[PDB]
Amino acid sequence: AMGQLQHGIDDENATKQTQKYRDAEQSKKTAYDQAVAAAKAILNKQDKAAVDRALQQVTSTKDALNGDAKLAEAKAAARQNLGTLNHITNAQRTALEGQINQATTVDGVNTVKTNANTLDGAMNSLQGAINDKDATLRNQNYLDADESKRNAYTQAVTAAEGILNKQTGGNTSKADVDNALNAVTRAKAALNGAENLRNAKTSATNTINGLPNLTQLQKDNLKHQVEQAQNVVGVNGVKDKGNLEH
Amino acid sequence: GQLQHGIDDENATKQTQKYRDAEQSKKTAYDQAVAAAKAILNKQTDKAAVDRALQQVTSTKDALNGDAKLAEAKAAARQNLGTLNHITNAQRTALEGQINQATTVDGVNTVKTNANTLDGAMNSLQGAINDKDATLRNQNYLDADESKRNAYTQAVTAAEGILNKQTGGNTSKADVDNALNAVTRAKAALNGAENLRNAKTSATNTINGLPNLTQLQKDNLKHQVEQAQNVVGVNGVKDKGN
Repeated sequence: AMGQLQHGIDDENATKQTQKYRDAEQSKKTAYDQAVAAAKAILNKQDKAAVDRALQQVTSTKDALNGDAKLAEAKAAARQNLGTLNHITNAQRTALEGQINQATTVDGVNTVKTNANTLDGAMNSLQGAINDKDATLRNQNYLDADESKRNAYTQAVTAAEGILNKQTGGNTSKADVDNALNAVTRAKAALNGAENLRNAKTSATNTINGLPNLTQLQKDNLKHQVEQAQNVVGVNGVKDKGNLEH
Repeated sequence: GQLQHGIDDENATKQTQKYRDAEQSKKTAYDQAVAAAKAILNKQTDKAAVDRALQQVTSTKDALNGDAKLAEAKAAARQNLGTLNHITNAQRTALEGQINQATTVDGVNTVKTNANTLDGAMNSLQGAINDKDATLRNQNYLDADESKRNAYTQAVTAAEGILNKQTGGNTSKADVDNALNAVTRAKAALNGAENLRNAKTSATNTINGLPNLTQLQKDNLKHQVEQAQNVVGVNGVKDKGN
């Protein structure tokens, strides 16, 4: 079998380039490597039985390489983990599931498992950023916010909801999810209804105080009405009432 | 003013390990707190909202737990290190030092990975000399060239010195492998078997030609030659030629 042994030696580099070897357990990779080295030495010496024992060991350690078995295990682990991500959309899930099935190395799988958790984490964040959507919309801070600001917020959440919908949401990327998240955060933190009301009450109060058609107590009444107003239009309604008073 | 400080201090915060190794949620919570802070600042012409925003940048920042993550990785690494049984006390001590010096979570995990692969190489090296006694008392070794026997004995002894948990030094993974390759190559190099066959053939030829015996008195000495079990044996029958 002299030739078979030479074959085992020739196939070393090739075998070492394979995933079966690459991801095999260290000890198995080493045993194979040591068998090849042993074979070379034995082949050099030329106890024909020595050549066969050498061949047997190269063939045995090689078959023992279990990188492929380790790949199946890794993929199994990834699929198990993927199913625990409650925030990614179906489209995102199938893409990940696909990348898991398409992965050729243990490192690739884990990398896919890593991106899946990151993406889910981001989706979770985007979901949290808009969990107070309805409440924010009914609040005076949103309602009396500059129209451009109110529109920016409604838009942000709209986009967010589209990305979030598990049934129709596409395979949005991590970068876009983050872009969507920032959109909601900054748009919401921009709502200035609270500030518009404070300024509204100030200008309305100062304007009333300076009106020529009002007695002082009439100004007090109106000023108090401004004080109790809960929103901008409420304030301006009082101011107008003051301008028509005679 | 206090809020802009917390904002202009975001990057000097993202460089730190406490941020980089913090949980994803903790990191984003911080980034978004800053994003909001800027916007909340832009809507000013509600100073409380400026405090609330301040409180959030500070709260989220202090929440960053990259430092705890590191301490966790270290504990894990040390725990795993204590489960290895083949690295030498010297290597173990060196590994512990590496765990202490590490400054990032990935740095710690790399030490754990190296520790395990080292322990593996060590175990493989041990397995390489398990058949030492058997080899030493075998004809393939005994009749092997002087230089080849030395190579195997040098490689084995060197390996045993590397393997002793109590006396072995802090041998690197690569050096463990070289030592391993030396034993394997040296043992496979033993040519006592070849020397014997070379001697039988050499003796047989000498036989076939020595002028003072008989096709009949030495067709059988050749037989004795072929039946010898070692080099001295072949040599033993040979002088039965002069």
